[PDB]
Amino acid sequence: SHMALLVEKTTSGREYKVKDMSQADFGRLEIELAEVEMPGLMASRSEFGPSQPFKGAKITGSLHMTIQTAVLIETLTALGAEVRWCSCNIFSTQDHAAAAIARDSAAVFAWKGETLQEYWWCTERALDWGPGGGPDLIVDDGGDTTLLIHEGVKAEEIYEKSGQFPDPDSTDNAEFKIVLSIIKEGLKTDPKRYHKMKDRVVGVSEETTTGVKRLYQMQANGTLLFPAINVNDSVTKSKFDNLYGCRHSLPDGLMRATDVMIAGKVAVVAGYGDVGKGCAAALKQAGARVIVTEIDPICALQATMEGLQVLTLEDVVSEADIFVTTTGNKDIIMLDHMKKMKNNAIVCNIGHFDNEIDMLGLETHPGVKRITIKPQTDRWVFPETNTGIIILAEGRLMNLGCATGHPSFVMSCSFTNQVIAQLELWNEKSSGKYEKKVYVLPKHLDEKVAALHLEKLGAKLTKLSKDQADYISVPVEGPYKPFHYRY
Amino acid sequence: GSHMALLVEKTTSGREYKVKDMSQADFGRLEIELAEVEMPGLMASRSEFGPSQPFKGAKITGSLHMTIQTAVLIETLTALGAEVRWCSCNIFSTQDHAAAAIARDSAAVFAWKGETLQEYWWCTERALDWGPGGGPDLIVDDGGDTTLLIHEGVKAEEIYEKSGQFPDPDSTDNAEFKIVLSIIKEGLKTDPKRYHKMKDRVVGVSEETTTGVKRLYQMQANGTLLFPAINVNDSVTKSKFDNLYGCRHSLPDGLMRATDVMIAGKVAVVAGYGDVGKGCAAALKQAGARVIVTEIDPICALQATMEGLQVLTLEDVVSEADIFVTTTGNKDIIMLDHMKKMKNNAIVCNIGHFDNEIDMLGLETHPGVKRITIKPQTDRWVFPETNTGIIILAEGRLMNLGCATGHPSFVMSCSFTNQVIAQLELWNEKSSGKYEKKVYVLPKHLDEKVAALHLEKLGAKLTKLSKDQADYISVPVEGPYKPFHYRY
Amino acid sequence: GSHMALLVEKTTSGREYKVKDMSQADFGRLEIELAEVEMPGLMASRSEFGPSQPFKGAKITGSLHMTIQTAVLIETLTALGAEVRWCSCNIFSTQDHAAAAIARDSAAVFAWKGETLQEYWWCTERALDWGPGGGPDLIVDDGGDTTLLIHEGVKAEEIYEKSGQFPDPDSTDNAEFKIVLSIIKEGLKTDPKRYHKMKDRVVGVSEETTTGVKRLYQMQANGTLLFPAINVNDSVTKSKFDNLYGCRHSLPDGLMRATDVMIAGKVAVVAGYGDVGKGCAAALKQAGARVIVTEIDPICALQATMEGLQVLTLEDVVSEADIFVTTTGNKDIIMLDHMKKMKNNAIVCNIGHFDNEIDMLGLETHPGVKRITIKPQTDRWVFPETNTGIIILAEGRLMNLGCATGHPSFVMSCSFTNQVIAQLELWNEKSSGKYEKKVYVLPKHLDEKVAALHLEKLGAKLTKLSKDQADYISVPVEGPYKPFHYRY
Amino acid sequence: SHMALLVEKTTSGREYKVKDMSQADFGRLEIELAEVEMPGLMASRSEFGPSQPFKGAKITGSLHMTIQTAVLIETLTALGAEVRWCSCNIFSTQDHAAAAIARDSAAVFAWKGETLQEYWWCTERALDWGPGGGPDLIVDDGGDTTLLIHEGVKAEEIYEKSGQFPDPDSTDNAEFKIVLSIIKEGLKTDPKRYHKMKDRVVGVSEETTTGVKRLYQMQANGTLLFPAINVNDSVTKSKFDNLYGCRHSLPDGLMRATDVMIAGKVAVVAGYGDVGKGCAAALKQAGARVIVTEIDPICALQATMEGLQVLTLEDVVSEADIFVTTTGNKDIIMLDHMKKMKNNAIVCNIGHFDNEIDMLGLETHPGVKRITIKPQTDRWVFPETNTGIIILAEGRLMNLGCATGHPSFVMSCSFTNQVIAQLELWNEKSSGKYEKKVYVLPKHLDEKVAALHLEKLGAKLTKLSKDQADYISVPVEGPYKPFHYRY
Ligand SMILES: NC(=O)c1ccc[n+]([C@@H]2O[C@H](COP(=O)([O-])OP(=O)(O)OC[C@H]3O[C@@H](n4cnc5c(N)ncnc54)[C@H](O)[C@@H]3O)[C@@H](O)[C@H]2O)c1
Ligand SMILES: NC(=O)c1ccc[n+]([C@@H]2O[C@H](COP(=O)([O-])OP(=O)(O)OC[C@H]3O[C@@H](n4cnc5c(N)ncnc54)[C@H](O)[C@@H]3O)[C@@H](O)[C@H]2O)c1
Ligand code: NA
Ligand code: NA
Ligand code: NA
Ligand code: NA
Repeated sequence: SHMALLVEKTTSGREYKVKDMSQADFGRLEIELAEVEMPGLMASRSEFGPSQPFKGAKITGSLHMTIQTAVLIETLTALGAEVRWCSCNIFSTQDHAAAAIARDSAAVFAWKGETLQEYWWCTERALDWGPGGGPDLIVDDGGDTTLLIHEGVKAEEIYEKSGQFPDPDSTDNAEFKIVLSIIKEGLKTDPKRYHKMKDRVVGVSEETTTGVKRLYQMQANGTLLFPAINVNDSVTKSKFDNLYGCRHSLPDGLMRATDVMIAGKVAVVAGYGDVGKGCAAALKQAGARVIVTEIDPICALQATMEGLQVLTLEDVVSEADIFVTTTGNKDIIMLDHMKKMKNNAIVCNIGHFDNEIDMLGLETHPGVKRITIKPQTDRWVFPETNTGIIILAEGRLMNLGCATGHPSFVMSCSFTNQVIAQLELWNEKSSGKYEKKVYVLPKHLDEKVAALHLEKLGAKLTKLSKDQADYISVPVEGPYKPFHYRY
Repeated sequence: GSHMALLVEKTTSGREYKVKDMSQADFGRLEIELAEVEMPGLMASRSEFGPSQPFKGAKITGSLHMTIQTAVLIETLTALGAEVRWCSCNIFSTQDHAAAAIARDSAAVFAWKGETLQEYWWCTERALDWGPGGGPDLIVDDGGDTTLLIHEGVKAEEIYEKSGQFPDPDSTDNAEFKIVLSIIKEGLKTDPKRYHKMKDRVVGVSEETTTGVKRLYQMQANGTLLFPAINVNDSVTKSKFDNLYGCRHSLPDGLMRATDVMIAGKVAVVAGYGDVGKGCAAALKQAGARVIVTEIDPICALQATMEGLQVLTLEDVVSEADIFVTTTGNKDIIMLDHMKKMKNNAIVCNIGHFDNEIDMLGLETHPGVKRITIKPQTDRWVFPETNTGIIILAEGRLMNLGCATGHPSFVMSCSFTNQVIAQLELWNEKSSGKYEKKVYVLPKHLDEKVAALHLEKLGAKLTKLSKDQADYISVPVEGPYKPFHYRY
Repeated sequence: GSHMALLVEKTTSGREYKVKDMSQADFGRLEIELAEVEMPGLMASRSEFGPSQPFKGAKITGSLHMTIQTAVLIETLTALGAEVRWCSCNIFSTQDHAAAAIARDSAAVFAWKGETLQEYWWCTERALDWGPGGGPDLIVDDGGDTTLLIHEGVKAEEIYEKSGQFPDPDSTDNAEFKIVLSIIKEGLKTDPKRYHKMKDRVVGVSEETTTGVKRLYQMQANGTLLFPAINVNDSVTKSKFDNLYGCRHSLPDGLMRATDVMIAGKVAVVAGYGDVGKGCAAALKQAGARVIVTEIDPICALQATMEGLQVLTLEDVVSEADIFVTTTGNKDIIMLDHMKKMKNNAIVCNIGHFDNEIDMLGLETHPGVKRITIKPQTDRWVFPETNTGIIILAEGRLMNLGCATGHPSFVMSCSFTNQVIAQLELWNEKSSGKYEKKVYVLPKHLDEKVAALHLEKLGAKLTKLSKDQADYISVPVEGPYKPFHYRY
Repeated sequence: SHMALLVEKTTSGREYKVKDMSQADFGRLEIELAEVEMPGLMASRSEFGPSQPFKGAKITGSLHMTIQTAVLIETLTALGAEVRWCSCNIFSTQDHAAAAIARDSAAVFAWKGETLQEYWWCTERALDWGPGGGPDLIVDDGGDTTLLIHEGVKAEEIYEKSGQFPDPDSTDNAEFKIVLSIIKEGLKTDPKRYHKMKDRVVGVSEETTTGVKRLYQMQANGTLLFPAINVNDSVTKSKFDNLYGCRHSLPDGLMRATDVMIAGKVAVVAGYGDVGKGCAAALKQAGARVIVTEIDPICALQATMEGLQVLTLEDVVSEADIFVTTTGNKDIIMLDHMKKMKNNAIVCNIGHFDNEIDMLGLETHPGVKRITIKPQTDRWVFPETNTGIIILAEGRLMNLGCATGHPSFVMSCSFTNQVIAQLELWNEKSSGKYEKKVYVLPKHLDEKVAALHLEKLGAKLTKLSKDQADYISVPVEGPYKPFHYRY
């Protein structure tokens, strides 16, 4: 890397670190377009702008630094917030979005193609509100910022007693060694950094399935330090972004990274949850023959109902042309599988982290060679066979890494939920309404998010008469469905 | 009694029935034997539970539509030891050959295709009336009419106990409810504590469908619900399969049998976009129609638009569309005023509930209108103003069951394995604590079991989590695999 | 003659017929009246050409399947002045109510659902035999059996003229051809120059389907074709609509009526991927089956793969698949050897041609096999080796027409407006030059007219080229719009 | 432009002009991938390599200078040809493909973002075989090289008699003024350039519908100077490339250029021929509600059968979000239409030239303003309304201009037909088999193209028995369909 890990500042004194500030004008042009595609965000600015509900608030966000996220940030700032941000993936930043935000609106520490050390430095920077303290609020995607704070508190409690430091030797996970080393270094400067932080944090709102999994784990073990709102599981997030967003951005990533024809191919989708449903839909609708793997018999049965074959990976590894992992689990596509794939099979992950595909096993395979075709398209050649596979985005989120992730309209659904969650936490900061638990937004607000997006599309809703509303036992104004309704 | 009185017949062994034609039993058996192969969950239930006879001594009254699929369910209950009496929950949904085979071989059945409402309610009363040994212990219901009769019967019996007063159909202007009050009145002459006994003995009801479950929550909210209920509809393996994929199959089947109309190239309106509407819209669009959805729920409307469907109000499209399908579970969707604007030979049907999604009452009384029956369950109503018609299917009642055969066996095996599980759970807790006078759903592990029992038939090969992987996603190797509030 | 002799009946006015049940005429009329609305091309043909009576004096024999759709075609021919006699070209395809309404109201008809082959050929002979005034002038054929009878009849008459020898069914081992030779033999006793007269007078034949057109080219190549032929199948508005979208409709309809099987979740094999196979595969995949295609043509195979369908040989999939559909127009696609490998209750059907895509002969003679009829046109053949069955639809004959109602009216209006146009063209050139003893297709401007006549019904609004735009793409404003070899 | 219109030369003396030669290594990496996706081309190299059928031949091609075309060029050269090339569109060149070819294989005059003067200069250069003469063979796409030769001959015949030059004032078409001026300049150096050329040209093979239209016009008016093979109308070209290729590359162009969500939108496809069918399929399968316009009642009826609404443009102009022209005709989307479109409606052309969309009217609208978002995405703002539209690739082919055009696999079908057509013309150069008319390849070769692509996809063909072949009256080895079969 040529990056020097020293913050820069705007003329006004606001910190940042981005690839290229000269891209700000281009960022602004695309943000202007995105705004039109994001009516829920823009409506939120109109509704809440006058009252400046986030005046005086300090918000840290660790969410992919895209054009979409720029619109979200500029909604928080339109509402009065001061904001610091980082990306939650080393390849997901759109550098022009980051530049525009750094120039005009918020402190940003993000660039496309970070190293893992840089990633974690940016995370620290986004949390670093200086001696006065902060953040008041956190917007998280995947849970890494939340993780750092919780791990930090734990380390601080040990250090305070015995003077023991985290030891990277205690983990075999190369990235978690980084984390432990950063926590150690922080103890050596301020051994109560995270204590002070957690005592000020009003809450976190979490974007994605994997992050929410991490939250429920912390709830269950009594370690969660502050309230959390699960944004993922709003209906208007999970059943839109995860599904329709990947239906858009999976083929976009494939096409940009490889230009491969999807029609006529065999594609394997590991998992058939919301993401796998959307990926399988895209591949099928592009003319691929899609094979699904699953552990959940209900999801497997759904896939069969949709005309998809359900097999185990071992039955199709030498046949398939394209492999997509969507599971949120580890150890889906191992080195042993990769070695059996046809020459130039495309292997990618749209789920989580770097461990759905066995990138560790690949990189450490004796005699393997990596040929970079272009950024985020790598061909790995095996010495036994002298054939190769194509790995996208080093096994990290392929849609954001190889293309631009989901489009604005669907991200407006997700991010209107984020605004609503942040407003709820902040408005209730002094009320005691929320405990140190995980909450979801109520149905009437989930419905409001949908309703805010109808006019853009020309969708005309019918109004119940009072008689009709009574007949199905709902209010005229909703909510319209029972608590456990699945849509 | 009356020349035209409805009277039960009896098999050689004395078991009561009333069906269209007992000579259709052999045909019924032939199609049941095919259905069994298509219903692995039910057959697996027979293999697993048959030897232990878990329903020994239990009496079950059911009202699931008297189809070939229901026949396999009935014969699973009897394989498990139950004694069964049955009726259909719709006047047009019985498959007469299914009813005959069951009547001959397995259970008392009071059902035929083309009942009147008077006949319908008589059949329901008969399915309930077990004679001096009492019963039922268990109820399987679809839409809640059996449950309603019991609750209304208790109320009438209370009044009778206090004052000796009988119900009086003159007290209501609801044509159907007049029939119900009449049934109860005449029933007090034979056994004025029928329903009180029943509600001391009934263990619970398991309810098939969305509208029936609405009715159960209304009774729970008002404190009138008399016994526990399991909401089978809201198992994932019911709602997300039957309501969705079932209708995807049976909607076009009903249209094609009733009318033979080409769906391709048409404009079709689907009112509602819940599970049934989603499946109907899918079928229509799959077949080459251009589908327009109406909705009241902004989430469902946004879903439709994501799927490439136009969302409008009915008024916007009523003069243009060729096919109209109501899926709402609500009233007053397609009114006479709408019908008067429709083109010649627009097809109008209901796959949701009852007879009131389409304004059949308003149609009946429209001045100068003429109903011309094309064939059973296809009727062309001619508007005098224009000398044009609309084609109403199944008199505005469930078109899939009324004009075709309803859902296919495989998906009904999913629904009905949930029914068997529900029945077993209610009975196995007959003397327990676990179920109060409230509505319950089956637990996720059993929902997953239902799906798992259907995979082999389709050749679907499931992956097994390693222990390490199961821990990584915080689930047990054996499931359940998803959080409580997962939506699939 | 024989106790069981087939004898014609006569209407009050003396017109001959033989149908299942004349009492079904009113029902037939009701459904014809609905079909008319769905068949704008035919109704427009009546409006345009009715007053000029272009078929005055013409006698037309037809064999298009005797459906409600065909009824609208017949009544278009009669509206234009023709006298008509008709039979069905399949033993299972007649809709008896359609046949009765036509027999009552419009034309001599010899057709019922469930004919024997002996009855089939008798009906064909009757549709041809006009009595002393002679006829037909024109033939409408589907599959070529009527055309074949005439050609075989001429040959027999030649032999008879030369030597007085009659055909002898002993001369052939082909069971069906024995029947044909018998018909001709007995026909020489009544009119030994029937077919010679016919082939001096017949103006031409218009042929509906791919296999019939194959037969016509074989006769043209060998120099035996006796009169002009118009290949209606290969109008774009026939092949690319009926064969494709028609089957997309009528394949699933046949499956659902015959078996009620859930298509979703199954594996379905479609043998062939021409127009019919494309439409069948589309329906199956639309319905949620996983479709595997077999093909001999690499172009068609590549098309299937582009559409996300697996292409394999039958042998690769015979033990796994749930549904098999032959679409080829070829012989010996699904042999007994294949059938013996199929799973219990695999469904096996033919939508292509004749009775020889599936090896029904081999099935019949398989040692120990047992045919169990479930209901008409659904038969379960039980293999003794495994005590498992296969479900054969319509005895291996066209399953869509045999198990359901064939294509719907709208798409048949496209096909049948081409038939009317073909008939008009042959007749209007009755004394001309234009048509020799060869196969012709209709010109593109008429193909376009057929489509144009169907747009209004669907609300499709066509753009008009400016003069400048028409010149830019080198077409006339009024069309034709595409080059001769355009494939659509 | 910063381009200097002077040829460069390789070390070996071969001429070229490309954007950036340093991109050759990257070009080569992607060509290596494409080869695997192009089995028909690679099989052609294996079959015909030994015999070197194009040894001694000089081939000019004017076909989009993509990675796909690079594989085609390198098949011609593997077979012995010496090659000169240009792109047939100002935005379709992939600069890394051009560089690799310029370095390794053939003279290339092509770059992404040419001006029209540069485009025509490159065309001249690709035809310029120096004093020895050439080309022997032409590969054309859209007919511009063919046009230049025919117009040139005509001008030469006039000039030879009266000394009259072409006069650009005789056309109001800005681009045809360029052409006439280049012909005039050429008369002033060699007044028999095109005569000599045409007397040596063995034939042309033409890629696309519009080009074939131009050929049939020249046939019909007796002006066609040499044999032509219509490659477009091979079944394995028209019903694959035009259909499935656009089903891939239309959404790719939209997504790269705009990142707009297609799902939930209304999209208008003008035309429903092969290209419009493929575009409508893509849009529908992505979740857009597609409205088709058509002049051909058969095509309109097909669209209705597929569940698409057929209307005139005027009925939907203010509703639709995305407009795609596929017609090969002019004056589809006029200025008057554009002025009625909603803010940020996307307008693009995947058919031909620059006149499906009224780019002239737009550019000359008083007070209009153009804002370039990024190359090939332009927002035009109207003064009456102060709202804008988004024009892709300046109204030129959007798939090639905004993305990378069709993928390799389908282009292997098209380009195997091109190889076969060139081999036919060249092998028959001295035989008199071909007249000055337009031919199509025979069915057995069309079938061979398909068959060459089956193994890649795992498609297993059934073999007819002799009895079966007889039954349907075809040979065991084909061809399998009648002459007029439409597939
Ligand atoms: N890249 C993006 O833009 C994007 C969008 C949304 C969510 N996500 C991420 O995608 C992942 C999936 O999210 P989701 O909402 O679909 O979750 P989900 O829980 O709905 O679906 C995951 C599915 O994977 C299955 N599965 C688990 N282990 C498996 C294994 N070993 N083999 C096969 N199947 C297995 C599960 O049964 C489940 O159905 C999460 O990591 C989430 O954070 C990414
Ligand atoms: N960009 C690409 O990669 C690509 C791929 C193949 C072909 N092409 C080009 O695409 C264009 C279309 O090719 P095609 O093969 O589909 O041609 P086609 O002739 O099959 O289809 C064009 C259609 O446009 C219709 N049409 C003509 N004028 C119209 C008007 N005013 N309004 C509406 N419809 C109108 C015609 O009726 C016709 O059906 C041609 O210019 C061709 O060269 C481009
Ligand atoms: Na994006
Ligand atoms: Na059914
Ligand atoms: Na029909
Ligand atoms: Na490309």
